Amino acid sequence: VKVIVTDMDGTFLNDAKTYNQPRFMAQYQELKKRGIKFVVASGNQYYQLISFFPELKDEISFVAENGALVYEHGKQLFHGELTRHESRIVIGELLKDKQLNFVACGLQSAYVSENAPEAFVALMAKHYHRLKPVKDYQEIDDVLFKFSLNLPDEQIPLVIDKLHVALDGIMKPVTSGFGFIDLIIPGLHKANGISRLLKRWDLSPQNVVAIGDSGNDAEMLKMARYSFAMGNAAENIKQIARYATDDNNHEGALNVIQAVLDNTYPFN
Ligand SMILES: [Mg+2]
Repeated sequence: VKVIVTDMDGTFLNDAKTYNQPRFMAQYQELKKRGIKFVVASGNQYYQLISFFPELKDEISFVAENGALVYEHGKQLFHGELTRHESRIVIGELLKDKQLNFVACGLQSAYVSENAPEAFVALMAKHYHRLKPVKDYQEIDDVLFKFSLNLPDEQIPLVIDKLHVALDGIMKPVTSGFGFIDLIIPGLHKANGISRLLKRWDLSPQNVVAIGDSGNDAEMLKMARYSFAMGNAAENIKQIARYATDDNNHEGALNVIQAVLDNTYPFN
C-alpha cells in the first residue's frame, strides 16, 4: 500500500458533509510518516475540495471535476478541455431544453446562468465554491471541461440515449455523487486522473487503496488492488469493490485507513 484514494460525498463525508478532523489528522500524520500518499478523487470542483482540507491542501493530491483536473502536492498537473466547437455543440444541445438548469465547469471557475432557480444555485454552490453567473454560456472566456446537470442521476439511462445521438459521445453522463448528473469527457474519469499521479510517482494500482460509493467511482474501484465500497454504496459499486466498510455516517472511509495502519483485514 503506497496510495489511499477517497471519494467525498457519501464516502469520506457523512450526510452533514463533515468528517472527524482530529482522527483523520492523526492518521494522516502516520500515513505521511510511512510514505503513503493521500488522494481525494471527486467530481466536485478543485476549489470546494480544498475547502475541506485547509490545513493539508498543499501536501495531499486531488483528482477534481470527476477526473478533469489534477493537482499534485499543490501544483496543477493536468486539465482536460473541450475544443471551442465541442463546447459550443454541447451547450447548444443543453440549451435546447429551455427547462434545464446546468453548470458549465471551467479551469478558473464554474459558471451558471444568471437566470437559474435560487434553489439550484445554492445546491451547486455547495459543490463549486467558484460559481459565477453569466448571461451567455457561449461567451465564457475560460477553458471548459465538464458540466453538471440539474437532473436526478436516476434519469442517467435516459440521458445516455438522448445525448448518444445529439453529442455522439462528445461527453458521457455519469453521476455527480450528490444525486445529480455530470457530463464528462469520455475517458476523463477518476481512474484516469489517479493514473496520472501514479505515473508521476512511479507507483502502480497494485499499491492503491480506493474508497467509493457511487457510479462515478466505478473505474477507480475496478482499477485499485484494494477497492472499498461504503456501507451506503450503490449496489453495482458494492459488487465491483472487493471489500466493504461501514457507511459514511460511521467513518467508513477512516476505518479503511485505520485498517491500513494497523494491518487488519484486507491489509495482512
Ligand atoms: Mg460519493
